[PDB]
Amino acid sequence: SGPVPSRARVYTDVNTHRPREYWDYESHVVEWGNQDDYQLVRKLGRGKYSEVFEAINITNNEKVVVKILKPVKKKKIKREIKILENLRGGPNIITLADIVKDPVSRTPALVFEHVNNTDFKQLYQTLTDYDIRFYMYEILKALDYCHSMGIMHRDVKPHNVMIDHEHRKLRLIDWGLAEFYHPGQEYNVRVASRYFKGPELLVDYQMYDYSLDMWSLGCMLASMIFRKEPFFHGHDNYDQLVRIAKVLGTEDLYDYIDKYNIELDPRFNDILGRHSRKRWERFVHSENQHLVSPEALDFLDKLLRYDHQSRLTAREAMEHPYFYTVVKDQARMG
Ligand SMILES: Nc1ncnc2c1ncn2[C@@H]1O[C@H](COP(=O)(O)OP(=O)(O)NP(=O)(O)O)[C@@H](O)[C@H]1O
Ligand SMILES: [Mg+2]
Ligand SMILES: [Mg+2]
Repeated sequence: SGPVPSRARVYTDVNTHRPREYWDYESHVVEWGNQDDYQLVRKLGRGKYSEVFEAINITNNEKVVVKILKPVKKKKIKREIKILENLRGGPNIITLADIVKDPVSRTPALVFEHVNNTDFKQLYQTLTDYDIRFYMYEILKALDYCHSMGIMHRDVKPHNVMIDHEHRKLRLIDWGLAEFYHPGQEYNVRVASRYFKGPELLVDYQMYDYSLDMWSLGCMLASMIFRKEPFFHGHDNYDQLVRIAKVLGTEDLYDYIDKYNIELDPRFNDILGRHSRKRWERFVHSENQHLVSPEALDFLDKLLRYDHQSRLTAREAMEHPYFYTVVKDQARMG
């Protein structure tokens, strides 16, 4: 028994049909900006390989964000930078504004546009139905774009989407788990926040593709419209799968594993239990129903599918009726 291989059903050969230089972020030598253009104002936080600061560009007094990076692999730094430069100018993609190295210690930093994003509280109490379609659409543009440019984000979640609500401004950020898609390649399933990990990662199927981001996006949509964050709340990776099977049900779980000849850690077998597929309706209540509509559920239903080959692509999703009034507004004359 070997597992059945898989390929992206869209954008499969984007990197195949581009010069090596496009995807070979190791060959890339780096051209460095000037670290003395930037003053740190305040630490915004520490992640696994970095700390992020709010800063000011001193030559022009603009706020920027500076992500200072570990002695990490030089590979990780170069990957993020290459992906960042390849995608710059793309819609709702965060602009890498500059790259700087401390010339003595040689420790790298990335300098990003600043986004004055609304507190992930306060949005919660004010987003309307129209707001969600709109922002879901803007996310889809970024995700179609990067997918078309051969890149999986691999860390789609609400904290990696910056929204400046007073400006109706959205940016997809943290490109540090992001990677080039090459068909047939096996990837690390250690990616994405737990709550946004697709089933393919939870069953340790390594040949996955852009569809992963559409799962994570689905989880986001669910949490926005049901106002439950996160929507699937497992307490570890094992328990994450179970949270999924509890809603989508075990029958399609096992048909999925069956189809790819996947075979599970036997422990999973005892804790998975047996679960009916639930109706989306079950999660709709008085407090969330103004954000719910049948097109919203039909839309969500087509994101949250066990089978990665079955999920809506980014561009199909932008085609869905759910976005009718959004696209209608965005025939923009300018
Ligand atoms: N462009 C930006 N504008 C404003 N705030 C930002 C920006 N980028 C990051 N932040 C803040 O800093 C946090 C972390 O940014 P991120 O790029 O995800 O760091 P990371 O450590 O690489 N990711 P993770 O590994 O998930 O912790 C965000 O949740 C924001 O509060
Ligand atoms: Mg992040
Ligand atoms: Mg990260």
